[PDB]
Amino acid sequence: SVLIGYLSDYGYSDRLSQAIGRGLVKTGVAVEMVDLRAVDPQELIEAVSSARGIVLGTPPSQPSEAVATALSTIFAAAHNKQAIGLFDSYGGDDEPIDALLAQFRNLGLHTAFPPIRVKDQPTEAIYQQCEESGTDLGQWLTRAD
Repeated sequence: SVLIGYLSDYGYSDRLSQAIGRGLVKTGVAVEMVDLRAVDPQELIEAVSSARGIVLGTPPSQPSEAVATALSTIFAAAHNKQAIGLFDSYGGDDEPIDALLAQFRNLGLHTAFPPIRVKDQPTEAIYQQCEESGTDLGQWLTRAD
């Protein structure tokens, strides 16, 4: 399955993450959504290790205690047999896509789709790209089985 993690009400995370999620479920992949601001670390761990793919919205530079712990827990559990889909949440002071991408590739992950770079208010175009990215990731998984 694919785990989609993001911050509730941070930038356009809910909306971009939902658009990617919509693309993903249409292909028949089971999507597991998690709110980094409040999810339980213990389950997050199991959720990540069994995930065939991980989709993460960019988290702000100075993340809080819960989300830094959540973030660290994903990195700690992510491994080399899975894909990473990154999308810019367009929040306030958030971590650059490139930085996260480096971390994941070093753990041995490949990209689930091209990073979704949003540098302005997400338009319908951007949401279509999120949906298409979810669809593509889904079909890539539906075929690798």
